Amino acid sequence: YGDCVTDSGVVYSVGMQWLKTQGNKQMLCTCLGNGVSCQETAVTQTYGGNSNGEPCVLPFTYNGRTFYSCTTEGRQDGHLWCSTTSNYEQDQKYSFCTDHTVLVQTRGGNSNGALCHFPFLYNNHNYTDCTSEGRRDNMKWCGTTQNYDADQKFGFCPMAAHEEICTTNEGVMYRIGDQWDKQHDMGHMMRCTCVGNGRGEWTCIAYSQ
Ligand SMILES: *[C@@H]1O[C@H](CO)[C@@H](O)[C@H](O)[C@H]1NC(C)=O
Repeated sequence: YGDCVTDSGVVYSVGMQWLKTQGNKQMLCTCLGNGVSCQETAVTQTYGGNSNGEPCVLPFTYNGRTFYSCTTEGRQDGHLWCSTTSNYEQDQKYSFCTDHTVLVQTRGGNSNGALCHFPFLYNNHNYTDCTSEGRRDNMKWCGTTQNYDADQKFGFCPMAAHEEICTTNEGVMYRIGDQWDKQHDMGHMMRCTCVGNGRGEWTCIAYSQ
């Protein structure tokens, strides 16, 4: 009885959830505190729209905000929808959603990539979406348990592909396609490119001496 420990050695608190991939299927794993339980995840059905059924692209940005699942935002009739690109302004295609399943995989923080738990409780308030509250930074984060005040387990919410970020070792933030360069006498030179791939990924080229 206690927190879960994956085969890989990763550690999840009781009541946390994460995503595991078994074969061609995506599983939703929960820590029972008695063990674990994984269940196939549902794929949100898309229909109609100007995409004509094109699958969601999550997260995506609309109206200068980031959405981690379908929304009724901007709809008068309360339909659920999702853009079919990470950037709904540049491009402008969307489609309708049948269900409102919400799975937000975090990165960084102290929750080993658990899902956002909604709602989570911070400063005695229940949040049904990621937030920047308490952050001078303005990065979006979610509680990975139902109560942050008590548990204090958090993660960083995703960013639309086009808005992804790579952070330098010293901490500076770069966007996709940006290049980071370090020069050490030319004897050693290294250039890195911010690819992101959801994981703030760098791909680098270096020479030796
Ligand atoms: C937050 O949600 C939890 C769910 O268990 C509930 O117990 C609590 O009353 C809620 N607090 C607020 C601010 O509504």
